Amino acid sequence: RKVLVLGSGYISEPVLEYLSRDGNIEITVGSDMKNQIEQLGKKYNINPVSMDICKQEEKLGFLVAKQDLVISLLPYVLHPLVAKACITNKVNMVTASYITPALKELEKSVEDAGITIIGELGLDPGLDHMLAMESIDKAKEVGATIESYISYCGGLPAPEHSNNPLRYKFSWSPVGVLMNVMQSATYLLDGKVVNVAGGISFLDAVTSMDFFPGLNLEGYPNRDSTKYAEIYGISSAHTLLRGTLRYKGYMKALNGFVKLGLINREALPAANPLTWKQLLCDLVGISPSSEHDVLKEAVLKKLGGDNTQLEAAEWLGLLGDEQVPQAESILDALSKHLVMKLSYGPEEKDMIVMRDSFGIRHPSGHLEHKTIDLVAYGDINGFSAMAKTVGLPTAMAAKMLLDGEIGAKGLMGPFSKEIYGPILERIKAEGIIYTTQSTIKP
Amino acid sequence: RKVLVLGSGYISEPVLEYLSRDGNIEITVGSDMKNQIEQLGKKYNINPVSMDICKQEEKLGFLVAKQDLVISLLPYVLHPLVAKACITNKVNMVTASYITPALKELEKSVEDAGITIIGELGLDPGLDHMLAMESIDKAKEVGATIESYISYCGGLPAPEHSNNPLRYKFSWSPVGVLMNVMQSATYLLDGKVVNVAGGISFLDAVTSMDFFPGLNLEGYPNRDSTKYAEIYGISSAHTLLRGTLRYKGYMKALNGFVKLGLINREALPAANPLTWKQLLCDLVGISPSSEHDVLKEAVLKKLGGDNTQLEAAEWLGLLGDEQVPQAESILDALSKHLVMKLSYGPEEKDMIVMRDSFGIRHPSGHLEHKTIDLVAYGDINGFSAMAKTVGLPTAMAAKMLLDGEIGAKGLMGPFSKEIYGPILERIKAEGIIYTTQSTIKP
Repeated sequence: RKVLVLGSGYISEPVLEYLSRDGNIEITVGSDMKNQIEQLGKKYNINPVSMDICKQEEKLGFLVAKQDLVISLLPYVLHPLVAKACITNKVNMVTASYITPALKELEKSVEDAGITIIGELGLDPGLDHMLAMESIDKAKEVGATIESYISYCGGLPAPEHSNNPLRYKFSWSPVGVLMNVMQSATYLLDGKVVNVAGGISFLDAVTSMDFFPGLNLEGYPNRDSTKYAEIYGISSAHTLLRGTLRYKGYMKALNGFVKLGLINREALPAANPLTWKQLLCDLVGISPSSEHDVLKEAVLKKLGGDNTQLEAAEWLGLLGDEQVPQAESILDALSKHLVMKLSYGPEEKDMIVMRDSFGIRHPSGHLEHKTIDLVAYGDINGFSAMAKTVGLPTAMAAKMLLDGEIGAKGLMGPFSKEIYGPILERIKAEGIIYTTQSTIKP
Repeated sequence: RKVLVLGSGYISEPVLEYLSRDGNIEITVGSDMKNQIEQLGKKYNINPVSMDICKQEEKLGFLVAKQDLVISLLPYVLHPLVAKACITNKVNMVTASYITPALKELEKSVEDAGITIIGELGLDPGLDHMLAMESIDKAKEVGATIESYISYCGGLPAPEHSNNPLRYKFSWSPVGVLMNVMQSATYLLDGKVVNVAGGISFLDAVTSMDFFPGLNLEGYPNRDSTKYAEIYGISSAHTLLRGTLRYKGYMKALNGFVKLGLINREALPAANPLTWKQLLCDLVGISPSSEHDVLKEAVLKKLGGDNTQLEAAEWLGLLGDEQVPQAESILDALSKHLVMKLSYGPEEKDMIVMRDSFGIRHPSGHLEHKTIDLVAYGDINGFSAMAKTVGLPTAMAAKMLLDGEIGAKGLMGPFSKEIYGPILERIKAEGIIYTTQSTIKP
């Protein structure tokens, strides 16, 4: 009846809410942010502690030893430090993020210590693993094999808040999503490995997504889908694809930012402070002059007469006299500015959409086409759909370890029926429902 | 502390829920349906009564006299019978429907009796009156006049349940909505009166609605918009238009039903019972024969090679061996069949969308363009968005009469600030929020 929550950020609130329901558990919180933990301590009954992880490893060892379990909501680079302290004191751990190559090396030490460390919980990774292995295990129960697996996913505003140039509102820092456009995408399709080129030409891979006629969606592939054959155990499959969902026009607007030279890690140009109008003059080539002058230069740079991309920049105030926020690069300067202009208000709803699609070959010979829809909306006077889908799987898994339901030991994901079965059933009560459909056509 | 709710239908549940919160009020229910009032009596504490209105007018007079207020949730043709009983016994009334020409004749008798009768509450009519007069009164507070008023509105499935040929699910009987396609539409636009022809050519008036880029909507005008100049007191306006919202493809599918000859009140054709395949053979002209034969005849009748309309009929089972439900006409037979195929399940969400747009001329000379968005989703384990928007205004208005907030007397709508102000503020807490925006551009 004692837990440590390392991290006082976005995901912490729904985790603290779920754990402090019965009343028996005693929650401790450790963080860098002094302002966050005070505001967080007002809402929920917790023991506040202030500490850095990589500098104050001495007190972490003593603090972890007092607890029954340790929940890590920190950046994924810092998990080996938290994992090392857990194996020494013989305490269980749960994580809401990737099991990195660095964390994988400890697996021998974690098994010898005789403790449980559950990684890759949340939305992605997390629910995508659980929904996949539910259907795959159901197929293997009747001797069937997987031929295809297509999975698109996506967090975005509720339709009523989609009227802006990007059709988007940022939950956290845009640096991650903006840099994904420059990266490559790899997947398997009808036997052949397909490579997609990132950067300026990545817009060519964007396709229309019409499974909901009322919802105007687009889609494109993720970083890597070929690694999931080994993870789920479906190397017999001829198709393996994972994608992302957005409203139509999103990627064309980001394509406009790539043309102008805003998506890079070069430093900002050096009496009077720098403005956005002045920054775009430097990028195009002209001197800091009139607003109508740089307008003619900007539209010339943005392909032909692409007024849509020009008006998108004009709307955000990129051809304007506002001050550029201080940052270590041009990309970071844009990211801070987008958080200012396109963030969620107090009463505005977010939304999660997910679409799985399986091609199952039964031993009879026929082909089953199975599809799963998961949809969830944010609450007005409550938690967001993104906060719930990332927070609740990690929180539910922690309660299962304390109550003693998960018997397995070592380092692992949520791939076993012991883990995913109980979690998928409990998220229905929290307002995360998923429907299933199935048809046959050899 | 005593109320009679005449009607045990769709709207009754949220009305009974709202009124029985404090506990002081005693609710009585009168209805034709014996099964409904038993099931309704299980959930909420009520006094059940069974009676017909036009046959048992004797007991209605005695029953109404016992109460402080009478809520009528019956068909609008029966309001003069309920109104006549109210004026005799000197009791207040509220209605969730139109104030008809028949009910308007009693206005002299209602004023002499010295009681309040509030009509035209709900969604439409109801909230449309309240949202209109809120903005119009705010304009007249600063000496401004109304030049334009455009109002589109619409109840429909949540985007995730829009994957069917009509992109729709019916809350009640389709007879009303199907017959609106055959009727005309009239409105004012830039000084000139516009008439729109109903029936086969009504599809030409359908336009794209792009105020939410994420939501794929279409729109078309309502029956009559010219009567609203006198109601709101905006005869100076050069534009008056009210429309309906649907997902794209809805009206093209209904256009297909008009071509085949399904939208009419002719009787059904007369050992073996009638099937849908046999009915479409009679309508096209051929004899009851093979399925592929009538398929070639049906596509020939549906304009050129319109496979979309053909597949829509095939999906619903109109070229199939299912039995036709018993009804007094072909339109009624279709309506019953659509309720069977396209109704809401237990866990499926509905949705309400509304969009007002004002052109306000200030005495300075400038033009203010004001817009109001109202959006609401149905609850999973609760009431639908349609049930809430129709039920709660009538229920809230009833509580204001009992508590003694509405001082005005006679027959009236919800046009006064005394009525609409308190209701618009209280619906926010129930999950019906509306945002406002305003810009200037002479």
